[PDB]
Amino acid sequence: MEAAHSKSTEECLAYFGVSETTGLTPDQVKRHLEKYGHNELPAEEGKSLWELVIEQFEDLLVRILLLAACISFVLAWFEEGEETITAFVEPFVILLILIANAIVGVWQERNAENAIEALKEYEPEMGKVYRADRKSVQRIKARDIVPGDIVEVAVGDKVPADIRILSIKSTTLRVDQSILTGESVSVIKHTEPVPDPRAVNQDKKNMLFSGTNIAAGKALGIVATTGVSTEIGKIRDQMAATEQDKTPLQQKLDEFGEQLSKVISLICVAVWLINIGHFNDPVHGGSWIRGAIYYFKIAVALAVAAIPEGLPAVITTCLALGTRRMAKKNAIVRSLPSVETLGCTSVICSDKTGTLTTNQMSVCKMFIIDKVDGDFCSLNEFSITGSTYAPEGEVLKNDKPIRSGQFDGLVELATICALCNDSSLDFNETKGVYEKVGEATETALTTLVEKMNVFNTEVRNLSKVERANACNSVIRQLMKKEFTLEFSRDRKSMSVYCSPAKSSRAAVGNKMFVKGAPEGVIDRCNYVRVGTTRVPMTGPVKEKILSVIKEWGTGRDTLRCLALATRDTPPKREEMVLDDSSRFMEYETDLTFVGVVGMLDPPRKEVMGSIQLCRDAGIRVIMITGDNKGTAIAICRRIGIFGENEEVADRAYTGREFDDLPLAEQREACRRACCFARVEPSHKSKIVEYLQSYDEITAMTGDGVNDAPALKKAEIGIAMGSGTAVAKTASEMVLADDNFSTIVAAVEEGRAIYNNMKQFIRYLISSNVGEVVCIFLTAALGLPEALIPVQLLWVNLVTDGLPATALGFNPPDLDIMDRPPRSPKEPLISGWLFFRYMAIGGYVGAATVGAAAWWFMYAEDGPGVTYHQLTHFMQCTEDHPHFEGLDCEIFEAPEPMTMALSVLVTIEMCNALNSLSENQSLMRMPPWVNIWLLGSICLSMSLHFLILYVDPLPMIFKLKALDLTQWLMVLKISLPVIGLDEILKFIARNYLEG
Amino acid sequence: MEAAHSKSTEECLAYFGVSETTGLTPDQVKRHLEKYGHNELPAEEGKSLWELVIEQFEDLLVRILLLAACISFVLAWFEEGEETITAFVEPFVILLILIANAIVGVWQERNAENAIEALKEYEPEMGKVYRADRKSVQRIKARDIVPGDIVEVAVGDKVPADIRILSIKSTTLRVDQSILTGESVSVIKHTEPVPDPRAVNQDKKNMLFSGTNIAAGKALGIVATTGVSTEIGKIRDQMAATEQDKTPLQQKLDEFGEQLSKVISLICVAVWLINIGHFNDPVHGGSWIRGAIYYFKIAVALAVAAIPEGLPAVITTCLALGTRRMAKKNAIVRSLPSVETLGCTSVICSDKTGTLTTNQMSVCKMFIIDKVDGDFCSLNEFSITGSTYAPEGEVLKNDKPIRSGQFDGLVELATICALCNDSSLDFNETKGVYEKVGEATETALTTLVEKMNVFNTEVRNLSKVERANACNSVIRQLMKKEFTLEFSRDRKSMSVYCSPAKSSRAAVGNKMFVKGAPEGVIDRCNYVRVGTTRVPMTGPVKEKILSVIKEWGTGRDTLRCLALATRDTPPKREEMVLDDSSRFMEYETDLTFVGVVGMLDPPRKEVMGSIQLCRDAGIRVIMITGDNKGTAIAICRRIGIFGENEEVADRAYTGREFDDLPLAEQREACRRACCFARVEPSHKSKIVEYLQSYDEITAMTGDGVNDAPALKKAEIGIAMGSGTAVAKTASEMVLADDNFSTIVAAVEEGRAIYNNMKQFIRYLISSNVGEVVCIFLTAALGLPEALIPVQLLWVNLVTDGLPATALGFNPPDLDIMDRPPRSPKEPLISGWLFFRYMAIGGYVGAATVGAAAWWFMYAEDGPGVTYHQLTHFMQCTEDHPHFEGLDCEIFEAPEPMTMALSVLVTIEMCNALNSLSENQSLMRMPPWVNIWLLGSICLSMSLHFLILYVDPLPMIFKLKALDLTQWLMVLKISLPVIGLDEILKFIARNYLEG
Ligand SMILES: C/C=C(/C)C(=O)O[C@H]1C(C)=C2[C@H]([C@@H]1OC(=O)CCCCCCC)[C@@](C)(OC(C)=O)C[C@H](OC(=O)CCC)[C@@]1(O)[C@H]2OC(=O)[C@@]1(C)O
Ligand code: NA
Ligand code: NA
Repeated sequence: MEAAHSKSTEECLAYFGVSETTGLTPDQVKRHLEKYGHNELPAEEGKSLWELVIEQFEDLLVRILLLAACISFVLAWFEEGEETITAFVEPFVILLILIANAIVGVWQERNAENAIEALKEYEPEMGKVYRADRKSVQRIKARDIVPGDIVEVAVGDKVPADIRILSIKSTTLRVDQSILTGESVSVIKHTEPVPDPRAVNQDKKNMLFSGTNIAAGKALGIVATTGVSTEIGKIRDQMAATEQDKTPLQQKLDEFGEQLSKVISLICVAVWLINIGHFNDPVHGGSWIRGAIYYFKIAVALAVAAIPEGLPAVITTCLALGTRRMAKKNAIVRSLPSVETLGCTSVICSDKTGTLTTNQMSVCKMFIIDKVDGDFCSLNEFSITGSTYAPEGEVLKNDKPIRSGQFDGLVELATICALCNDSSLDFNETKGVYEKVGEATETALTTLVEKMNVFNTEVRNLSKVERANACNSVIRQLMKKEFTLEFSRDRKSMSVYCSPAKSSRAAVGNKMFVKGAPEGVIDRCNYVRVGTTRVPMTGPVKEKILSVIKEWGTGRDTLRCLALATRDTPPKREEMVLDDSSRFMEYETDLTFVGVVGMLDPPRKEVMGSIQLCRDAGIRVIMITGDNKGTAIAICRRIGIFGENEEVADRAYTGREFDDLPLAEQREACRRACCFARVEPSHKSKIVEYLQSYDEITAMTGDGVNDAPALKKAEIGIAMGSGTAVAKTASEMVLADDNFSTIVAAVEEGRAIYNNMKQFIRYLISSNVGEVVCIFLTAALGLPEALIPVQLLWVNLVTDGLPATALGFNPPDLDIMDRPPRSPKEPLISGWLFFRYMAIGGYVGAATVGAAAWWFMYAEDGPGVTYHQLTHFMQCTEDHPHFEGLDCEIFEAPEPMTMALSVLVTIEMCNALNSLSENQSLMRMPPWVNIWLLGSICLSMSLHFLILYVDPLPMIFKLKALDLTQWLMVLKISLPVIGLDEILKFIARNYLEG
Repeated sequence: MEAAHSKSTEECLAYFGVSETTGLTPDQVKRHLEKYGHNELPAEEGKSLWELVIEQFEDLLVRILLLAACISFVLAWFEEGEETITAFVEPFVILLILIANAIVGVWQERNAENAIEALKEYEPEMGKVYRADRKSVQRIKARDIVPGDIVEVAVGDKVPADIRILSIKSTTLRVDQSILTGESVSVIKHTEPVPDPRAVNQDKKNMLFSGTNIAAGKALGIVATTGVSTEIGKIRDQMAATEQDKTPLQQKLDEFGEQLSKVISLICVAVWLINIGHFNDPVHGGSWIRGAIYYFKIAVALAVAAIPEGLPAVITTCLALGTRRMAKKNAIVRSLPSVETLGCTSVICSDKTGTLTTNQMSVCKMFIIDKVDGDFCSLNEFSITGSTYAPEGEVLKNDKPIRSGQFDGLVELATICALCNDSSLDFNETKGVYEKVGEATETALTTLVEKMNVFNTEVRNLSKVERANACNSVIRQLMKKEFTLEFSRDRKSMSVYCSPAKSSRAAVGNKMFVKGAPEGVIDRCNYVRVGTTRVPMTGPVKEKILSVIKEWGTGRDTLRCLALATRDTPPKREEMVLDDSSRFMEYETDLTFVGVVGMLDPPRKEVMGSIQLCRDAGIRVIMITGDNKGTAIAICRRIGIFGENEEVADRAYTGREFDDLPLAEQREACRRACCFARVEPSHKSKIVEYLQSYDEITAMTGDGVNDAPALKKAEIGIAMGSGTAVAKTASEMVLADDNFSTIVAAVEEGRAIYNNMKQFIRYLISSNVGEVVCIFLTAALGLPEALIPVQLLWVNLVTDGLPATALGFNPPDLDIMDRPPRSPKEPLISGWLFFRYMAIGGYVGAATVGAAAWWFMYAEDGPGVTYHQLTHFMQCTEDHPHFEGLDCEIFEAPEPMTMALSVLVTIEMCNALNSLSENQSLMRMPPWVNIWLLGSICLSMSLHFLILYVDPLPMIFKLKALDLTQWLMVLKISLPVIGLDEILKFIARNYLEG
């Protein structure tokens, strides 16, 4: 029965066939349970440890490696030798990386929590009901509650299900519906029906929502819905149905894997089509087992050479480092992969109150009627200084200070602001400043009465904590506040019934003081106050009042206006029913206009600037506010979202206006709108959706469970640090300071990380290309392996990792935020950069193969065999091409490989420098521009020497220290790489600009 | 130059290019030093204190514990609690045991001395040489002496190197070569060359051996060898090259370690393969840190439960106790681990003189020629009573006493025995008995003349100290002993030149009296004496003499015979050269046979019995003697080594015969031989080696540096208490009384200790098996730890140690020496005993786990939770299986553990009783059969109560006094163990005999 709020208390009892005095019977309980299920959100679908592990081996590259590890293992086994001390090293290392891979994977799922599961923190363990099988109340598990049974709740209780209040046992009922919104401002409940079947939760004043808390009172009601059918349960289903896409990098990265896999296989067929000549060899001869071992040996090298093994860790380190960096600027990134997507932010949807504004309310203007005489009319406009809640400030007219007391209208004006208020002030000893207690808007009125001091009370004798509520307390003595008629979006106002203090047994004297939005409050005024006198509300004088209000609210002041009135002759107290909030407007009729107060919620001191940065960056900014359309636009013009005089007819919308548009026009409006006012519960989500239909990376702010869906959907859901635990867990980012400007600063930081990431990424994949060329060359020529798996792996994990990482600290371009948002489709490598790394690739391949093939032929301390047909053979079965002599395993010499390895290392330290900038030569962009990089290289070189001298190592990697002559040869083959790219860059700069 | 003895005095000077009058020059000294090195044995290779400590941590079990200590330490650290008062107890205790371990280890190396180092006590600090750089003699450090330089030595000097004597400055030169042999009987040196290049040291009468002492004289010689090249240095190299094997127990014990280690790891994988089900648990939930702590916690318990921590101390205590016990029977065991190997003695090689015999010589027969007439011939055989050196005794013919004086031949016979003698008698006031002075054989002759009294001298008027040498002194007046021609194995005889007393300036009258082995002495006799007359030696009469000698030496008398003769017309005194011992035989030519004396070296009064015990024990006995082959066999038949009439052709060998056999036949001969006569210097070693090639545990006796090698090699080298310091240090055992029977008695004692050791060893390892079953069970079921490290350790150190030790006093089987030597390979546990302890193991495991798991479920004062799925969980993260209630740490209750501990203690006190006998039921073998054991149990129980009540203790061990009901439960689960084994024994007795 989800329409309960609109049904009468009798109709809900009738619908479920239950008695308010006995509760459900055990038969109803069983039937209702089987029909509606248990009262709880579905349990997250289990993922076993083993199921998880298995997933950690789903990736295309981890499979290629896994396989290669198997071939490697088999090879290390089915062999012929005794140097087993380093036989299973290769397979183990490979395998270990996969293990490390899986460990991390598993470790992430253990310590990760999803927003959907955070919802269950709002469902209590127990609840209290009345079931026929007993007289007294029996508390049972909340999970066993069902639609239809009578439940009981009291202060401190966490509401167990969505309940239709049957009757309030206590004098009143106050509920804290903070988990939905964030405003712990408790709300009053009633039992009278809410007529509109489509009322939003905020107006279901006769409903209790599962997950909410009772602030005060005690009530009995009937359960309307449970489980996923409650308001919170529907929020859980919206989130559970939200499909979360991978970041642009993850998508480019996954495509690189597919392709990398598709290419590897293709090179194997290539290595085959080049040896098709073996079909022309004699049936007898050679070793069909050694050939197979050869081919299988290079697959392992191919596989290990094409995979940038250390890329996942470098990316991870950069991200973690950047994250700690963003937290320093008050931006708490929860999702590591979010830093990228953040840099691409295309549109930023921000709530106004507390994010664009400080939320520190203050009254700066207020006017009363000066005099009315026929068609003539004068008002008495004032000003107030002091933007804090502190009573420190003063009133002024024509900019000159006056005494509010000298004006009667201001005394009543101030009487209303004090009596018609549920908040106060409190001086905090610690902070040493006046803190507010209650509503920001209400405290502002409190702060106002203290600055006015209409009774010239001696407050300069009291301390800080004593003069806080001084002038108020004085006013609280002239009238006894009988009771108060709460505020309701329905009539948009609130009032307080008051009886004179020094009185007894009188039948006259009562007064009603009303406060609320100007339109309605003024429409119900039939009189206007002028000092102590009163006169019929005249059409013209009403326009005067309305015109000034329009001025303050729609002009540059962007003030929130409140109308203040008093019902001089309130209805007889007996003639009023304090239970039907529906009769409140009626009670607030025949009012007297006293005055108007305009308050300000000042824009953050940085928002003007940041909004501007966003325009410079091509990032759209959309404000979502509860202000009426008019003041909303005025605030946008003020902070710079809109230009002071530009047209915004179709760039700003209120919830209502938005709904009146058809699904096609709503979409259209979202691409152009920059101001959404008075938005419905289901709008943030629709807006993010429509924005995403134009491929825009959207950032959205919010809190409470209501915003969880939208936060989950947007690419960068953003939460306030002072927001609810659920909003946070549903967001990619948290704002420790709640400041809109933090978002901007983080998008920039995000642009800076990516640029650098794009560089270490291109640096590493680039080296894998070169590595596969060397393995392909050495196979297409039939030469002895220049490099082996263990060697490549050290380079891709250690040697090239340090530089790769250091590259993550490349200084940021100065035009960073002066360019539009990067396109998600933007590939990392393509075009001239594609051809460039192709060249570099072939260079490295050639350089590392020759470097080793050199030692064999032209080296001094080497088996000088100039063109000795290394190709022709490596069978030694003939030994004819070498008459006298007894040595063939010199091919397995470590020297030639050490020459190849050393070359790769040197070229890569060179290419690291070729990566400080995509196009700027090392002439304009100096190598020392990144000190970390230089330092990383020194460390990588020292590490290289490490494996070359510390005995266990050289034998494990199959290396041998080079002669000062051999090194010298390495530099002759390596260093030139810098020139090659310098030329290639020169070409991209002077012949590719247009 | 090690061939020096065979070279002339001129050739040695020539070989080294040195002059006898000037010595080496400083140039020769430097060259000779650099060529030959310094004159000293290499210094023992240093073992630093730190290097030692490190070795104390090489053992497999001390490493397992060391590791476990680390896990324990880490765990006690990375924890969550505040009961730190007993947090680091566990790790510290473990560590402490290792420390205690290392301390002992170090302490043993500090107070242990090796035989090789004892050799250096024989090298003097200084020596005296003549070097060209000086006229007078300069004494320098012995270490600086070298081959080639002229050295000088005088009475009291300890010979510094092996020196070839150049010339004897004193009238004669006497050297005490006792350190080589033991017979301090100084030997005479000469300078004439010894022709045989392979002469054994005993015949190098022109050599001085480094480490020997000059008894008399002064000589000059040239150094032949130094350092490890001297006779003593070669003995040092033989010993340094001897590889000493570990005892059979040490080998079984080390194998148990490997296996114990291999099993521990295997049970860890077992504890893992049983929890493979955790891969099917949800990714979220439980504590991955608590799981790890669990697994690591049981490894510590596994490690501590598998190791019999107190076994090394119990073994050590039993051995020390047994040792003090063996010393009471005159057996001084130096090596503790030797008591075992001694019990396994398979073959016992014993020297005859002083070990099988008393070495108290006495003449009991002697004959002269009665008359010779043509082919007719009669001898005059006699007998002598008195087996002491005491002059107390009498001569007799045909068993009737006569007067030696009435027979002239007996007067000369007696003249020879007195004059041709270098020994005497001395009556010891203290002992009150006649002590010998010199050679045992010679004193016997002295004692003989006193009993004969051929001159009827009045000796019954003199006291004890006065009649000792009475009859001799009388004979010493009839002849003036000019000089004496010493004995040499070469001619095997000795003589003395004598001139009449009452004479002056006569050219006739001189006489030579010869003494020696019969063959040669008789062969050089051309005449025979008959009273005072003489007649040509006739072939037949010579056979008469020879036949009787054969009879006395090869018959049951086993007498050592000496032939006595006089050269009636000795050569002119001027015609003799007293310097060339080579001309001595010639001087002793043309002799006159006077008579023969047969002396006895009586077998120890216990050897007959002990030899018999050895046959009953399957222990072979081999006699090593200097007697000729014949008398040697006769002595063996007499003491029972050989049967009176059995064949021994290939069971007895002389050194010579042995060498003539090829390496294959020598080996063969050693497995069958029981008599080695006239053995070479290198035979004891070869014999031990050949014996060990048949896997026999050999015991060998001996002394002097010559026997050190062999003593070191045999499994049980045995030294005489009256032996040299070096022989002792090279031996496993010392005989305070020199008695062969001590060896036997100690082998038996050795068999008794092992049987008992085998019992306490099986008792303790048995309990470790059961301890690992309980830890394994409790892990395979996931139950709460029934027992913890600290608890097990007290049991394996204190509780079970007392009983283990008491078991070392188990009465010995009566058939102890009625069975063959135990096989070294004999494993301690295997077969039905293996299965038996397996059962007992599973019993203890089950009993101690249930005992604790009981308290949890069926106990009255316990959290009765009958099948409460203790397995299902111990996470309390759910707390669902237990609705109402707030207590989960009741699992950490001490009660269940105290129940487990108490059970273990009781079962073990029961199993102690199951260990008095491997197969005899407690019905036939009563518990009180070992009073010490019963008493140990009472003490162990009292100690158990100790930790259960004296407050600091119960909290340290996590225990709590049991209710009279809980104890009662312990007895229900423990006591039955006695029945289980009783049944198991019953099965081994009635269904396993065959
Ligand atoms: C000490 C504690 C434990 C638990 C241990 O594993 O000892 C084994 C072991 C190493 C041996 C075994 C133990 O073997 C087992 O208990 C079999 C495996 C099942 C246990 C699994 C528990 C859930 C001994 C203890 O026991 C039984 C009962 O069978 C007997 C014997 O030990 C001896 O003879 C002692 C040598 C001085 C050895 O087989 C021995 O290995 C050898 O090489 C020997 C020859 O030594
Ligand atoms: Na999101
Ligand atoms: Na020995």
